[PDB]
Parts: sequence; C-alpha cells; structure tokens
Amino acid sequence: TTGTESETKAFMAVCIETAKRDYRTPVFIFERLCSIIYPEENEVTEFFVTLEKDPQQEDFLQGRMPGNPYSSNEPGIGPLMRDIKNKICQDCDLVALLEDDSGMELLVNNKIISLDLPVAEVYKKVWCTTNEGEPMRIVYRMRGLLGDATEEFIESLDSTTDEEEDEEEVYKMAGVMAQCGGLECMLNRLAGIRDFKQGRHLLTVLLKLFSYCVKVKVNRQQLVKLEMNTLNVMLGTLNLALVAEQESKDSGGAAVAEQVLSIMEIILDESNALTGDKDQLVMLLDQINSTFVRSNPSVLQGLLRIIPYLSKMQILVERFKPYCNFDKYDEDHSGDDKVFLDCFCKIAAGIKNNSNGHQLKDLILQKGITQNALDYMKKHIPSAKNLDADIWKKFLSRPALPFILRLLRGLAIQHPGTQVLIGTDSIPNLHKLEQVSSDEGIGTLAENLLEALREH
Repeated sequence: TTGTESETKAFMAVCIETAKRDYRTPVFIFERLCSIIYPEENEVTEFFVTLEKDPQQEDFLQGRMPGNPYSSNEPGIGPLMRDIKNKICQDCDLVALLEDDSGMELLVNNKIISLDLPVAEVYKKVWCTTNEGEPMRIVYRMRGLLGDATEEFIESLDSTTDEEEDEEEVYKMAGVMAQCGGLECMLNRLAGIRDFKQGRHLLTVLLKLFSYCVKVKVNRQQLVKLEMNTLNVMLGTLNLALVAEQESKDSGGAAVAEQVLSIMEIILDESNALTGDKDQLVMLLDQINSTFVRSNPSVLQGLLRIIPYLSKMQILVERFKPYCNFDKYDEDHSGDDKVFLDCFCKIAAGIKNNSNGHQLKDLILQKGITQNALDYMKKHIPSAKNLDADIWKKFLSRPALPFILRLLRGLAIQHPGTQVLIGTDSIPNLHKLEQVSSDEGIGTLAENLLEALREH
C-alpha cells in the first residue's frame, strides 16, 4: 500500500472494481483512502510520565507520588493536565488545592503548562521535541510560594498564529483522486447500502471520505455534475439514516444524517458559486416535524440550511400557513408555533430566484399569507407622531411583529407581486416603523423590508 498517491489511487480503482465484483469488504479500502488524503496523526498509544515535586517546595508539599513512572493509560493520568493535578492532590492528601485550579502549577521542560491542555499533546509537542522516548517529567509546585513565576506559560499547544490551513491543499490528494473517478463509485456504494444496520460502518467511512473530498474544488465541481446524480444518492442516504434513528434511537442514524446534510449544503454552495424534484423537499418537511428530528437540533439546523437550495409547494403552504396566525400568536403561541414561524420566514428569505421559486412565492401570495400579515400590521400600528409613545412601545413589543416583518421581506425579495401588494398603503407604515429603533429591531427589519421593496 505504501507508495505514491497516483499508485494509491490506482490501487483504490482496483478496490472499487473488487467491491463491484456486502458492506464490510470495501470498508478497509476507504479507510486507507482517508488515511492517504488526511493522515490522522498517530495517537501516542502509550507513554509514561513522572510526577515529581519542585525540589524548592519539598518541605511545603505533603506526601510523594509513589507510582513513578505512571502509564498514560493509568486512571487519573489525563486526558487533561488538570486530571494529573487532581490525581496529585488526591494521592498526596492536598485537599485544599483540589478545588483551587490556581493553587498548583505543573511544569514540563521548565515551562508552566495550562491545566486545560491534553496530556498526550503536551507529551508530543513539548516533551518529545527534546526527550523523545523518555518518560515525560512533570514537576508540580504551589503557585506564588517562592514569588512570581518567571517561566514561560504555555496556554495553548497549538500555534498562537491563527493562520488557517488550506483545506484545498490539505486534502489535495482528494482533488487529484477525482482523476481515478472514485467519487462516482463512492456515490454508488452510498446507494448500494440498503441495510443501515449492516452498512453503518461502510456508510460512516464513505461519509468521512466524502467530507475530505468536498474540501477540494475539483471534487466539488465534479459532484455538481447532474451525471453523478449526487443529490438523489445523498437524499436517499439521509432518509435511510433518519428512518434508522426513528426505528432505533442511538443507532448512529442522527450523526450520519447530519453528515449527509453538511455535505449536501457544501455541494449546493459550490454549485451556486444540484436541483432535484420537489418531492425531496416534502420528505425533508415531514422529517423536520418527526419527533426525532425535532429533538435533534443539529439535524434540524442542517435540514433547515439545505431546504432553501432544494427550492409539494401546496404541502409546504398547508404545513406553515397555520402558524401565520399573527393575531393569535400575540394572544398565545407554543414553542413550535414560534419555531415553525421562524422556519417559514427563513424559507421565504432563501426561496431560490427561478421559475419554480417565483411560482412558490406567487402561491404563498395567493394564500393571503402576505395579505394577512399586511392586515394585522394595519389593525395594530399606532398613528401617534411620537414613535416612543407607550402605545408605540406596546405595539413594537408584539411577538408576531418581528416574524411578520422577516416573512414579508423574504417574500418581497425578487418577487414583484408581493412588492406591489405591500407597496400599496403599507410603505408609510413601514417607513414609520423603520424610524422606531426597538429591542426587537422592528426599525431595522422595516428598513430592510423597504430596501427589498426598492427592487420594484
């Protein structure tokens, strides 16, 4: 296996053909593929540490650590330097320092190490730079006992420079991998997997490999090709994961679904810089409202990010229309009433500008959702010249007001119909609101709606 990335990719092509000739046989192949594209730093499997007193504090610190050298696998030797501090305080009966993280300092190579740092990283990045293969000597002392610390403090093992690594170059192999055409058979395997339980392991490795492939522009541009049919395969995988997590909680379905959402969103953003049938959007809608997706915010948030790109329409309308009762929303509304209204505003804002998107906006307008919003606004907006009057402040504090403004702005953008409907008798009201700075930001929201209208 050890060889050039080109030889590796040729070996991967061999693996693909062997897989084509079963959700466990090809797993090692994609594992090695990820290893080549992004070699995970070898976790230091086992190392030893010595826990020693500061020789200058020998008479002040009670007890001694008797177990030197300690294995990194020993209880209390990590994962953080704090766990070592706590082990020292416990084994030496230093109970007063156990609750005080500022009372004890740990030194490695005459540097004070932050208690928040991982012991394995301190070993690798601080100790192994000078003492590779020796037990890491950790000196412990009480802070301030001998005066102010003069040693260098290591707060972060990672470089202080905030320089961002070039994902394109970091995963460059994946981009050059496109030449072998793995992306195609990667999608084929994502599809081939019909049993989530048995395919879970293959599915996780394929999605890990996809997360690396989408870092590189050449792979994103290849996956955007309708020939790959990436969208359909990804949607199917997501639905499989959702059903698995619904049938069996903690089956890995949720995590796989979130990964699928992220990859799909990345590919769609690359395409804008994959359009499918609207049935996928209706499936996504049913899912968000499934108890599992509602309970999982990550999955819900990922789903709500891809929904705009996929933009059946009547189904979406009947799903959100009920939550457009702004008058009742002010009277009383549930958390879902709020969540649904926010999601509908987001969908309106993200509606893609095209024939289909225009038709969706026109249908929302015909449903009177915009007309209902305008009527609510006219029924409650005050006419007082002072915009800071108690009446005006009360009208601003209305819970539905912000949601209404957001939805109107989203629908008005790139949609003449909504613009004219609101542009009639409502511009003055919106102008007044924009002049009223409020905690809900009604002024800002109204001004943004007016700017979206300026499109007409």
